[PDB]
Order: sequence, then C-alpha cells, then structure tokens
Amino acid sequence: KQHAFTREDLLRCSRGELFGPGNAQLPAPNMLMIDRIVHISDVGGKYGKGELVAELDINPDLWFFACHFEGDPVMPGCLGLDAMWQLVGFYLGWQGNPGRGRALGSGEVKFFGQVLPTAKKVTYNIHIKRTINLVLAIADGTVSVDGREIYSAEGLRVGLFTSTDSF
Amino acid sequence: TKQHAFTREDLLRCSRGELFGPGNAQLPAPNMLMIDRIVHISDVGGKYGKGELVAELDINPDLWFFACHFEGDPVMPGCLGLDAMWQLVGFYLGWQGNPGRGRALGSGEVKFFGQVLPTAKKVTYNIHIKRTINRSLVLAIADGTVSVDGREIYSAEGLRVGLFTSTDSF
Ligand SMILES: CC(C)CNC(=O)COCc1cc(-c2cccs2)on1
Repeated sequence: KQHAFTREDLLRCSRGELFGPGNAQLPAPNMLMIDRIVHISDVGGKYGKGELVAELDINPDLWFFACHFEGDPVMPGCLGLDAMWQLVGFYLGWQGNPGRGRALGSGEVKFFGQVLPTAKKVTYNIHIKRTINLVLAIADGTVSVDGREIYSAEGLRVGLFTSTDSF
Repeated sequence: TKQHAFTREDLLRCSRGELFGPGNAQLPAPNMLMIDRIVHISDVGGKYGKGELVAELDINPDLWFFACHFEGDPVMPGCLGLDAMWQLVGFYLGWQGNPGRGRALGSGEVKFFGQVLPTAKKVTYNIHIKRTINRSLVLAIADGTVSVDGREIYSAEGLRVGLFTSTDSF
C-alpha cells in the first residue's frame, strides 16, 4: 500500500516490526546499506513488474572508509551489492509474502566506478524481472553516486523461507 | 612468490600496505577483512593449472555482523563471503609481483545455497585461478567456492579483479 519509507520505517523493519515476526527484515547498522526508499511499487519498471528507488547518504566518517583501505578509502562493492539484495528482500515482504529472506545469488555483476568519501548520495535502482511462487524474486539493479552509474547486477535472486523451508 | 602461506599478522601487515609496498595491493583492515589466514597460495596447479588459494575465516558468535544481520536471526552475510573471494584474488595479483592498487571488477554466476550460523567453527575459501591477463591492465579471472565446516555453501564463477597504477578515472 505504501510507496515510500523513511529511515525510521527501515529501522522498524530491521527490528521485525514492519512486516511482523518471521517475515522479511532488513539488517540493522552497520550492515544496513539504505537510508530511505524513495519509491517502491509493483507496476512499471524496466519489465513492468515493479521498481524500487532507494538512497544512502554518504560522508567521510562512514565506518568502511577507515578500513577499506587505509590511505585509499572507497566504499566496498560488496556492500552496494548487498543493498540490492536487501532491497529485493524488502520487496518480497512488502508484497505481503511470509518468511525470512536470503540472497540466492546473481548473474553478471560489474563494478566500473567507485564511491569516494567526497560523495554526497548513493542511489539504487532495482527493476523486478519476475516473482516465482518457495517464493522468490529476480531483479536487475544498478548503483549510482551523485548521478553517475557505477555498478550493475543482472539476475539478482532473493528467496523467502518459512518455518517449513530449509537451506 | 616464495611464500606459500600467511598468518593473520601477515595479512594485517598487508592491510597497512607493508607486505607488497605502497601503491600495490592491500587487503582491507577490520572490520572488512574477511580472512584470518591463507593456508596455501601458489601459481601452479589448482583446477586450471594456473594457481590456487586456500584461506580460512574463524567463526564465533561475537563477529559484528551477527548482531545486525539479522536481529533475532543471525547469519553471515553472503556479500561478505563473496568479498573474501575478491580480496583473495587481489592478494594473488600482488603476490605475483605486479604493481598497482586492486579493485574487484565483478563476476559471472554467484550461487548461495547454504548459510553461516554463529554456531559454525570455520569458513574456508577455495579459489582457482583461471587466467591472468597482463596485456595492458593486469587482471585475474577465477572460480571460487565457500564452505562452512566441510560443507560447500557458495559458488562464484568468473570472479575478476584488476590492478591499477592509476584508479583516478573511476
Ligand atoms: C565489467 C568490467 C568493465 C569491469 N570494470 C572496469 O574495467 C572498470 O574499473 C573498475 C573499478 C572498480 C571499482 C570498484 C571496485 C570495487 C569497489 S569500487 O572502481 N573502478
């Protein structure tokens, strides 16, 4: 029903309190790689099967700049990638499906730019390609920094797992 | 290229730029460093006859990510096991004696089909080098798998990492 979420909405999700116990949670800091969801719907997008647009605000004091790497700070790609998985999981829970979320993998992933600590904002664009009903979603995603496209991922997969679902 | 294993302190020295020198490959420091030790690294043998790395990360409930991922449902993030494999392929490139800073370039298929719970003992990475290209930029292509206490849980085909004597373009 709701098409945008604030950081507090996301934190409430991370405690299990948005979609309920046993259903999809975002991670909490410092794994949470999203500050807000600017748009989420289940129509339109590249494939007509939905879209998310999310943001993460950047400043030099974010933890990962210190350790990755000393004398050469850059946001880790894996974390931008996980953002995209986090977002596809959120989608599944937001649609009203039950169960806990797990990334199942992707096809191609490409990194061709970087998020430096002089950046202002990272934006994720996720396009849902298919939902299969175990319940799972396939999407493409890109990551951008102050307007500039830097990562891409094809065929991101996230599944949801109930009481009766095992890895 | 002489040394075929590294301790955690070797890896921490690498992370400060002090194993391979300034401007060459570094591992990340904690809490992004996802390896405790490299048990075997060589540039012959492996699946493809072009080299192999075997590395370990020790698991205990205390590791930071278990608290936040997720509350009431701790599990190691897959992205971090993935990054371990990139981190390792970068180390290989520096260990071969090439210059420049490392950047993950991407991969083909990745599959997650198991998980690391905080009751696990040890995660093990096995990386097989498929190709190193030295033609203009220096880069590596490898397959990898991740295992937890003997059980294979992730796979990655076509991991790519490059070295850059000049990243300024990105
Ligand atoms: C898909 C093929 C073209 C790979 N792409 C390239 O050749 C372009 O350069 C790679 C690059 C990567 C990064 C980052 C890596 C990790 C965090 S940021 O910053 N520049």
